[PDB]
Order: sequence, then C-alpha cells, then structure tokens
Amino acid sequence: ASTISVKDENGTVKVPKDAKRIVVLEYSFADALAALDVKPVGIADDGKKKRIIKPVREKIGDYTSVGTRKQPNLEEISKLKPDLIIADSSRHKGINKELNKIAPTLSLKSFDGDYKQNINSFKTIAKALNKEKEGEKRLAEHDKLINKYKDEIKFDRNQKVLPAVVAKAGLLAHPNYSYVGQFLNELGFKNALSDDVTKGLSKYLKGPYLQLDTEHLADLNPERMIIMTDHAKKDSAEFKKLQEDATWKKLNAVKNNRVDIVDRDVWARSRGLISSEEMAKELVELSKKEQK
Ligand SMILES: [Cl-]
Repeated sequence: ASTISVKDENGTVKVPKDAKRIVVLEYSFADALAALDVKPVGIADDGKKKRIIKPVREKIGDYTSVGTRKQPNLEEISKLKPDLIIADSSRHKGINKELNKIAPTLSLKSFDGDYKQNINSFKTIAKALNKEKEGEKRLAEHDKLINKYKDEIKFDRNQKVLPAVVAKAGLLAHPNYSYVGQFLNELGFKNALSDDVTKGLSKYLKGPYLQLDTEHLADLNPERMIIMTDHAKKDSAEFKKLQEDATWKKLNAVKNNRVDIVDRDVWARSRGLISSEEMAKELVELSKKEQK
C-alpha cells in the first residue's frame, strides 16, 4: 500500500493511492469530487436528494445516502466499506475516532469555512486523489468564470449589501468573514457589516452570525439585501411578519426594490464550485432586470 501524505485539520493523513470509493459528509465535498470526475459512493444528504445542487447531482448519478450531516449513519458508512471518508472539521469531531476505524478519514473545512477555505478543501481533496493537475485546471476555469460574472454584474458596488437568513422576527446576518460575505467581497461588493459595524453589534452574535432586529436593521439601513430562504420562497410565516413591520417598510433597500430572495441551498449550504458559479450568474441576471 503506497500512500499520498496530505495535511488536513487534524495533521497528516496518509491516503491510499488506490482510493476510489469515497464517502462524503458535506455537500461541498460532493461538488469537489464531481469536479474531479469522481462519483462518491455515499453522501450525507440529509435524506433530501434535492439538497445536492442539480448539475452536481446529475453528474454523480446514483449514490447511497448515509443520513444527516449532523449525525451521519456510521452503520451505513461501514456497510459501504469505503476507501476514504471526507468529514467536516467542525461537524464531525465527535465521530472522528469511529470514522477512522472504518477507513482513512480526511477532516476538512466546509461548514465553518469561508469561500477561500472551501476552495482550499477542494485543493486538499484534489491532492489526496492524485488529481492535483486536474484540480489546478478546474480552479483556473472556475476563477475565470467568476471574474467574467463579476464584470457582468451591473449593480452599483457602492450600494452596501447585507446577506442574511430569516430568524426570530428579524434577520440572522452573515458577516463579512462568512462564506457568503467573503464571496460577495470577491465579486467587488461592500458588505454593510464592516468590521467596525460588527464590533458595535457583537452583543447580538449567535455563533458565526449576527441577529438583527428591525431596530438594528433600520440603524444599519443597507442599500441592498440578499435574503437566503429555503426554495427561494418569501411567504413563510416568519418572513411575512417581518415584511409587515413598520420599520421594515421604511428601509432603504425595501423602498428601492433592492431586496432579493435567493435559494438557501445554493447560496448557504452548497459551498461548491458549481454553486458559487450559480450565485454569481444569478446576480448577473438580477442586475440586468428592467431597471424600473
Ligand atoms: Cl450548511
């Protein structure tokens, strides 16, 4: 057994050179494999086929679900007898010992990784699978496409942007160092949540995100909002109570038609090359709609 030594979040991992059958425990890792022409044999898809973004889903074809990302089914992982497991360095610390009994396991950033960190995980996966050259070519293609979309997004970058999900009668905002915040910065946007602003709102942190009630949204008053929801729906009970609020109606982004509701699976959960390409493409389309 020859191996390839790579670094992951726990140190060195010796990956067998014959690794072909791979179980992945986050969506970004499934994108990484598909980009490299590898079909994972198992995926923690939360029991929802639609959670794997369409172009990735269709490329991979049939696979076996190993259950939720929160609590993967180790019986199902062990039954697959994989060559390699790719686990999330934040989600899967608890099961790491058990996973290592089953197969060589890489522990890589996804859930707690920003845009660049997710890219890096992709690079580690490419190296682990003796596909470094293929990964370089794919990433050069990706970067060229992202920059092409950047140039095609017509929005005025001086309109500061707030990316957020809906939570508890307000917005749970993704700050400038989040995956979404950093990606928007890559596209030349200015996050409304500057470092100073976020410092001044930190008593409202809930882990990685900032809870903003309508009072604090009104104070921030970002020129643009991107609200990520399941199925890109805007008629949930929570969001409707928010949209009915008097302070909401006075917001600069609301009055001026600069609030866009986008798909949470694509924008927040996927964290892949294909999904970030689709996020950028969507911004181009939105920016080209009848100005009105
Ligand atoms: Cl997620």
